[PDB]
Amino acid sequence: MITYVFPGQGSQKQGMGSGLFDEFKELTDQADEILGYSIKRLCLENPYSNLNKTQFTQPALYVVNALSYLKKIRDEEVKPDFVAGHSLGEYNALFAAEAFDFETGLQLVRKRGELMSLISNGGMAAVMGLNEEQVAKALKEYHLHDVDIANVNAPYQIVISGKKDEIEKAASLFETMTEVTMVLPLNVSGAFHSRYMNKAKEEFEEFLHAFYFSPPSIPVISNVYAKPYTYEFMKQTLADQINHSVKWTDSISYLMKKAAMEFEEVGPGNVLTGLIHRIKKDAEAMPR
Ligand SMILES: [Br-]
Ligand SMILES: [Br-]
Ligand SMILES: [Cl-]
Ligand SMILES: [Cl-]
Repeated sequence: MITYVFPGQGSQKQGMGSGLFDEFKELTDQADEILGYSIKRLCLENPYSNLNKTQFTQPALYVVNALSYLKKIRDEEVKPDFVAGHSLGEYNALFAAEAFDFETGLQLVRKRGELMSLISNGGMAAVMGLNEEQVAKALKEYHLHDVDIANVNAPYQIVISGKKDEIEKAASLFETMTEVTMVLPLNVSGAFHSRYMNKAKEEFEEFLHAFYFSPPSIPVISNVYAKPYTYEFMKQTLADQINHSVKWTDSISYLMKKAAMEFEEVGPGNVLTGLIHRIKKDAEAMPR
């Protein structure tokens, strides 16, 4: 079996999508019409560092990941058995599973990036060396009560999120723990995937009711539940993703439990492939 995984924030890169925009001129056109600016020039020229501003990052990755997928299935004449994507990438999983049409997905990611671009006074940090339960127990033991787990990315790679002062305290606490080897601050100024996103999630949820969705043709493993999307809950699960943790390791472990599972990262970079490598190697280790 094969799963296609689609990357999110941090995998954008000037030069992303080179060749694809001219090869899919119909869809490139459709994206420029919606956005009001050239998606190709944003990606290949990165005017004014715009690729690293979320209101533009999210359309840019969604378009490059979508055209990457269309190129790959056309050249290989195969579709994947399952799809998933990390944060923003879940919109590209839903596009591959025909849950909405190309233009619809772009309007959703444009709105998502606008809402997230207005969030301030937050921070997120990637803690390396503790597993999910150890970070949850530490936030309790050490009274970091206003910090949330935002991503569970690899067996020992957890992202925490909260207001900026509380995240700097929590990062420094984690740096004193025995098994923590690095705490890296993420390039964001909002507490994404946390309780501080509750108002943005309510706004986005209401927004989704104007759009048109269809039952997936490929199962989409959701970030909120690490189980397939169902049609009647698709808008609630997509909105829920904004204020809940991304359960990436449980998503990939549910796919591996099926048996011989291949993963292919579709879009720029190799971030998800690196996470999957650590999830597979950890699954081969026994308890002690
Ligand atoms: Br091009
Ligand atoms: Br790891
Ligand atoms: Cl982003
Ligand atoms: Cl669902």
